[PDB]
Amino acid sequence: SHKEFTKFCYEVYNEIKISDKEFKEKRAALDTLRLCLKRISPDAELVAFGSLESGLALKNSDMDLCVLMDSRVQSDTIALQFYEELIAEGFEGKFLQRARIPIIKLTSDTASFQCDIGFNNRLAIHNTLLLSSYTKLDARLKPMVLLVKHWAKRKQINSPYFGTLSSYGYVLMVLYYLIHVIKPPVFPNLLLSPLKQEKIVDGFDVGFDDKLEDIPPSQNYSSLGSLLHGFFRFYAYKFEPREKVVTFRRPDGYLTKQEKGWTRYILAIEDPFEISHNVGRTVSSSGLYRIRGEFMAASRLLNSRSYPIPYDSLFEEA
Ligand SMILES: Nc1ncnc2c1ncn2[C@@H]1O[C@H](COP(=O)(O)OP(=O)(O)OP(=O)(O)O)C[C@H]1O
Ligand SMILES: [Mg+2]
Repeated sequence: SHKEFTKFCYEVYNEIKISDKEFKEKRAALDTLRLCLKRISPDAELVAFGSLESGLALKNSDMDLCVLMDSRVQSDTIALQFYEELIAEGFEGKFLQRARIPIIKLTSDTASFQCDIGFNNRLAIHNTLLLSSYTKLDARLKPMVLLVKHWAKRKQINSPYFGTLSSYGYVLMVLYYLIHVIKPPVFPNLLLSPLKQEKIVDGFDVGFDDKLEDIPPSQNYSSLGSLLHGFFRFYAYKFEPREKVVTFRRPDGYLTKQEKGWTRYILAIEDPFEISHNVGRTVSSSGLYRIRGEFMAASRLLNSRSYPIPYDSLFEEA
């Protein structure tokens, strides 16, 4: 059904997606950051990943960048040189190193410009390649993702530091639903494709079928509204968070926490490429309770027999 909800979903979609204005400003910011990188290292290369790159950006979007360079170069050395140029060129931020990983976090621009810079973070590039490819495979993914991220933020269930889930996690929960749950599938599993060639980067297989022009279109013709209602329905009522693991490495999407050795693991989502990383590791016990509760409320709302049926409340701050 869901005809007026679809129309509603597209209306909200258009108000929340990054404007061309902002996209173009972010892209100018990246060009500026590249010239600073040139000035101190000619061979190093500054790449974008996540939201802006994959086209899943809300308004007021943060920026995820990665410096690529020769692995035989010490990454802290050029990281500090790059940091020193950024201060000098007028950006404000922090230089930190977590374990062996040097990071630059920019916060302003002498209001707020917010942008992270990783060094040789080759795996994030691939994570974004996968999601970029899926975005190009079916036009319904992008608005679906943006609405789910919008909903998660309004429900205070999108805070990794406070026991809930990252946006990337929610994206994977969407993809997982569209690949291994909905029937017919909205997408195939590009990682398990017969056509997939292996590609090892930093010890993980990041290969997937990227011959995108060869794939038959989805045989699922559900409106954006049905998909969304399906998605909320599945995580509210059907998915089992204590036993099961969100995965992209099984043909049938079945994976138990025990096989994986994942008895923190209150919510378990196996990264598609870094399969040793639980994307939902930040999820606390109280976090998960609020996440499920919101999933259920979303379902209850979209079932509602009332008139007027208040779809707006889907995005009211909980
Ligand atoms: N929890 C995580 N574990 C491993 N990698 C992550 C995690 N969160 C983010 N990343 C990496 O950074 C990329 C996107 O990060 P993130 O900002 O959470 O999502 P997003 O697409 O930017 O949504 P936003 O609009 O930024 O909230 C994807 C992945 O390579
Ligand atoms: Mg981001």
